Amino acid sequence: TRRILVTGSSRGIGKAIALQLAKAGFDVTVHARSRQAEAEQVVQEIQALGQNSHYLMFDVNERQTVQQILEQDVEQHGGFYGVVLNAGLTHDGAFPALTDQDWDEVISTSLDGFYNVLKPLIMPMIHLRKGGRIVTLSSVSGIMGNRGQVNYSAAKAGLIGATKALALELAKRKITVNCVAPGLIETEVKEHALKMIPLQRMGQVDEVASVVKFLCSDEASYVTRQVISVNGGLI
Amino acid sequence: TRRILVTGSSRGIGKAIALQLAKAGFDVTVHARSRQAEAEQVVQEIQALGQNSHYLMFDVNERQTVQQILEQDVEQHGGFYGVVLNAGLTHDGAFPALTDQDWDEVISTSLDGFYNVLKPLIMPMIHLRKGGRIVTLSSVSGIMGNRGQVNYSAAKAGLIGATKALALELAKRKITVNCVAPGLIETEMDEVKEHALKMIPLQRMGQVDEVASVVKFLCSDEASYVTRQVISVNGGLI
Amino acid sequence: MTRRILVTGSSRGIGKAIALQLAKAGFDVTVHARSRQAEAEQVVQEIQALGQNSHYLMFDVNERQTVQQILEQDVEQHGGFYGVVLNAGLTHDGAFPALTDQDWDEVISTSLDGFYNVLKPLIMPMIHLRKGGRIVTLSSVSGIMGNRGQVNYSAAKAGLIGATKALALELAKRKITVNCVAPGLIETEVKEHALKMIPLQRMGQVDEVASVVKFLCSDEASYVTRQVISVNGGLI
Amino acid sequence: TRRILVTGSSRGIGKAIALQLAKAGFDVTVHARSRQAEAEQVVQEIQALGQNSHYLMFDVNERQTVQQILEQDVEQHGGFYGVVLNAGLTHDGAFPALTDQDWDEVISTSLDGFYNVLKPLIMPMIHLRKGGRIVTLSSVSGIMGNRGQVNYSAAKAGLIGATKALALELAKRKITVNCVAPGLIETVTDEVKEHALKMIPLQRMGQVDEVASVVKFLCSDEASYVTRQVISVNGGLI
Ligand SMILES: NC(=O)C1=CN([C@@H]2O[C@H](COP(=O)(O)OP(=O)(O)OC[C@H]3O[C@@H](n4cnc5c(N)ncnc54)[C@H](OP(=O)(O)O)[C@@H]3O)[C@@H](O)[C@H]2O)C=CC1
Ligand SMILES: NC(=O)C1=CN([C@@H]2O[C@H](COP(=O)(O)OP(=O)(O)OC[C@H]3O[C@@H](n4cnc5c(N)ncnc54)[C@H](OP(=O)(O)O)[C@@H]3O)[C@@H](O)[C@H]2O)C=CC1
Repeated sequence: TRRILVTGSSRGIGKAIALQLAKAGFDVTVHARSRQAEAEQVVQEIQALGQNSHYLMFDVNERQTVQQILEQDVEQHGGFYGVVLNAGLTHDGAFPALTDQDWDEVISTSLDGFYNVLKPLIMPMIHLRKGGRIVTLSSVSGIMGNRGQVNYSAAKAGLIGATKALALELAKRKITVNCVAPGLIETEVKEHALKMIPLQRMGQVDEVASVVKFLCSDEASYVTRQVISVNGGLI
Repeated sequence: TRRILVTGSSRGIGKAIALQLAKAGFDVTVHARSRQAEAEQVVQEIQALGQNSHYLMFDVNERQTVQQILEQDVEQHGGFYGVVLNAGLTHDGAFPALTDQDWDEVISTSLDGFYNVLKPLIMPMIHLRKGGRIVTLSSVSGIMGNRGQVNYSAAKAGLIGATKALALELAKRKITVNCVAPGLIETEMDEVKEHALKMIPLQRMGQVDEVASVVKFLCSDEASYVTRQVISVNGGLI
Repeated sequence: MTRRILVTGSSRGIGKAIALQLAKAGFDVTVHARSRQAEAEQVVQEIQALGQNSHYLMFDVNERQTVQQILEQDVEQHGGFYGVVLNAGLTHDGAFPALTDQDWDEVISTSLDGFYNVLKPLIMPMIHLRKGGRIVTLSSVSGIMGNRGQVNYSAAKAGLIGATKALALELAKRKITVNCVAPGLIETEVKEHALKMIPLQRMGQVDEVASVVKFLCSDEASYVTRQVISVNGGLI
Repeated sequence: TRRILVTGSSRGIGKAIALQLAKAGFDVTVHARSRQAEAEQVVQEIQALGQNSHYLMFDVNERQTVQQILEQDVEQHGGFYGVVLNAGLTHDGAFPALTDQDWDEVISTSLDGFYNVLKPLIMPMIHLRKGGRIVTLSSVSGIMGNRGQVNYSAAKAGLIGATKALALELAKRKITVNCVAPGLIETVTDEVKEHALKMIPLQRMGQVDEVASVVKFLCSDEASYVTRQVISVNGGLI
């Protein structure tokens, strides 16, 4: 059974992605950085849906640790057919007010996390000889920029550049590589949503997960190199 | 049962869209300009799947005829929950070589067609009080341009602008409005297969169902937060 | 002989500012208007006082055969145009259900019929100069992103972008660059809405748009083609 | 006189930018990582053009060293009115074949370089109370991605997002912030020349001044309503 890894799937959008993929019939490996009990709960819910699941715990920034965990996981359970890079991080503030840690942790969590998670997994995916699916989670801010988020905008835009480049490299292997860029998602804010978003509301996590689930499906086999915005018309 | 009109659904991409929407559980109205026998065949295939279906024949450029046919159809069968504007036209040629007919017929079929079909249908859709779905079919050419296709590029680009603007107007009524922009799709048919191997990252033309599946997803209840978008289904071309 | 540029809709507004800047850059500039002949002649006088040759042409860009006859005769008398700026445009705003047939048709055709009707008689005279060339279309932020009450105008301005990009591909081998300038909200004749919605907190001035067109028409912009350049104060 | 810092301006695109800005009437501070003699030659050319100039030497990745050099320079010569961030590095290779150094050096040179150079300079620019100009140099690869360049594409795409976000924060100060994305620029074998002939609509690589002229326009007073933009100078590539 084809297996998909979803980073940051203990709660929020990542959890909703993991559950939709399980309902689609994929085996789903859960992941979290520190919330082991939440990850275990999602694992139980996936197993209740009739699919195999377990969790892995790592900070996507710990390069050598992520490699050891993923290589051991692929040896024990086979290569991943799909990977969803969902875990991200914000440290908001005006650009001259950002600290070094504000900047570095935000950039690396996205861009080093891309390298650290996917580099060990590309050849095991290719070796399944059945195509594959990679989906990254960016943001409206990675497309357009946002005040107080020069670091987050850079990180999520860089994720887009990496995703499009990787799509070109993996296309001949029938592996599609796409990005989903959510808008404002519910995880006086309702008044801002009423005023600024054409649909007049924040998105729900399943409205994002549905797009990821579609891209991971066999039906989406001619969609690659794309950034798909799920943002209620914001841009 | 929610009903969806698919223009140009007698064959090709539009037929695949129509069959996929029927399989998702929509009643589907088939449309063609002149190929009535193929339209009748698609209607029968949709009926055989367990959904209601009939066909409408019109040229989308005949503004007053289209209005009369659609108003009578809505009177008889209720408002459309969805409209997929798939019917299109090319007349390729270098810009100095294009004739008036080459230019006018390509621009109008996309832009007159958008107006002529949607204008009679907006209020019947809103009156359903359950949201709605509008999907237009553009092209990679409407995003980036293409040699020999200044007319088609303008026509398909103009469809993107109209789609995005209408998305803004209809969002408060829970009607999403999106565009699907295919790349090179195999609709039938050695040179064009080698051209696909070199130019397209996936190294092949797309199949009609690979376009129809994206349209089907956008028409589904699960795509309720996607609007104002151009979704490219092009094998990585751009 | 001096390179000559046609600016449609240059009797007033953005098109006038474009014509004056192109004259100051040393082009001969031909002024055009649909009906405001007195204003066209005043722009011609200013271009002449600026030191360049100028005259005006009057036509509705939708009158395909009349446009063809006027442009053919003008090129016969004065030579091919090195540049063409398609600036003249038209809005008929309103919610989509409120638009009349005329609201829709006049807006679509003024941009897309105008593109075809003005450029078809001029492309070969431009190519036959054998010195490259410049074509610039005026779109809008609405043609990129859409705007409420402007389904017709967004379609018209987005269609212009597609035409521009495709023609850039066809003409690149002749060293004719083809680009689009997409202004945001420009002051030509609300002020509080500008302060709230535009990062620069103000409307643009006509010369801020004209400066981009002038730059694209310059010899220095020889490697820029197929582009949509937004002049919008940060709006998108 | 308004002063502009151009990073990596001892040769190539950066040198062409520095010279064009001096001819436009700006004082221009040259920069290089190690090529000290080349930097001094550019300084002398700018002085001969009639503007004030000197050079600064640093690796944009050396965060605290850059901060100390720039703080001292602003102390001695005043805040910069403009900054042109020309800081990039490639380490090409198939993605699963990239080393840690291939990845990290490319990401950091662009994104650490943005932070390390611009953070010390934002407040001194604002304190001029005269507006300002920031231009970053990206690449067509940062817009569409490129095979063998997952690292460079991510680096150059991250620069675009940082630039757009910073444009939003500084717009109220009349500081415009824009990105220039060159295509293939002649900075050449027979193979490279032939690949330019076929991929690029203009059928040639760009020259350094064709890029510098766009930077120079953006830095001019006339470009005062252009901000948050990525302007591609690529011969029609995309
Ligand atoms: N095929 C491709 O590679 C690509 C296609 N597209 C777009 O996808 C859509 C479908 O592509 P394709 O499958 O080629 O279908 P076509 O674009 O070939 O149009 C075929 C359908 O449109 C109908 N049609 C054509 N002109 C009119 C008109 N004036 N009034 C009413 N109906 C009309 C035809 O009716 P009849 O059967 O009676 O002739 C037929 O049902 C089009 O919008 C096309 O531009 C975009 C990118 C690539
Ligand atoms: N002003 C703004 O805020 C913005 C404008 N734009 C675009 O910039 C361009 C100029 O804008 P603006 O300065 O407002 O001027 P307009 O767009 O109102 O066009 C005015 C000029 O176009 C001419 N014109 C109008 N219709 C026709 C026609 N059918 N045939 C021939 N000439 C015609 C007028 O001629 P006469 O003088 O005889 O009437 C006048 O010279 C347009 O393309 C517009 O869409 C885009 C974004 C914002």
